[PDB]
Amino acid sequence: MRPSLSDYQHVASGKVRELYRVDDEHLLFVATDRISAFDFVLDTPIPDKGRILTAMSVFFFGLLTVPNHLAGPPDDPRIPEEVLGRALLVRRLDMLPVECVARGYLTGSGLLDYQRTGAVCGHVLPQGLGEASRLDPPLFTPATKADIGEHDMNVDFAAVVGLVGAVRANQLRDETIKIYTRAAAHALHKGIILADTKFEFGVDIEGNLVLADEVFTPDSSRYWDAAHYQPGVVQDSFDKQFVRNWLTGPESGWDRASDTPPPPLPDEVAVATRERYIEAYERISGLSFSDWIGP
Ligand SMILES: N#Cc1cncnc1N
Repeated sequence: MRPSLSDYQHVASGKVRELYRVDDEHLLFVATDRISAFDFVLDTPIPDKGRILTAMSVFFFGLLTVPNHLAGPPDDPRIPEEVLGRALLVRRLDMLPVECVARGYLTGSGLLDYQRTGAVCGHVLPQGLGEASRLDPPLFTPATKADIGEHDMNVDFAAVVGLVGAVRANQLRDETIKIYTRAAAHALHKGIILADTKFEFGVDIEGNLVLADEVFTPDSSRYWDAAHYQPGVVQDSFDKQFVRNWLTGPESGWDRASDTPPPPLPDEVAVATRERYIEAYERISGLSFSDWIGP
């Protein structure tokens, strides 16, 4: 008999994810079906999104050889029925206060920082780069969380050293680039570019660096279709482009500039978006989402 979610203490709420205490050394990591676009959590959930992204994360944890926070199988009896397939039993870690970002391509705040200064997070780059330019080698572009409604703040390596220690900063940098490089090559082989990604790490009782959070999901990473990769223009979001096009199109009645909360999505846009998530998962994992556990 699976426990009720109400049996666990709620310890943290993020935009799309929830964290619960299971016991002194374990947490329940829960992905929801909520989707964010243009820095708004939208009214309309994407069916099965939490399950698909959990399946994705589990695949990539298994692909990477590095220590990670998983503490049980996806059907672990400590997982409540209501979140089965979109929740994981994980080891509680002392989390390091660094958003560990790898960028293989130049976009978003990385591109903006470069266009303003010629550098990103302390990396002085060649002249002549632009939107969706390939970055080789990939860059470690760490960030720190800001206030509730604010974007993360890009910082340089010295800032990371001041947060976690010199040797630990080195370790974060090296592991971030190593696992990004592996996952990105794997995805591209299957026709998907992982343009960038954001990791969080924690430390266990033995002082070991442990990969936590979710890894290489379309929420933590920019997914692009490789078949349409065209440097110099903004790449479509593999998963979210239908959502973005509808919100900013003539049928939504919404003005992006207004900063007013956007309206709910058409059901058919939500279902199409679910299909994109499944396609990305199945292409990258080589597995069938129909085999992934659920309620
Ligand atoms: N993910 C995650 C996490 C957060 N806080 C503490 N431990 C963890 N494994």
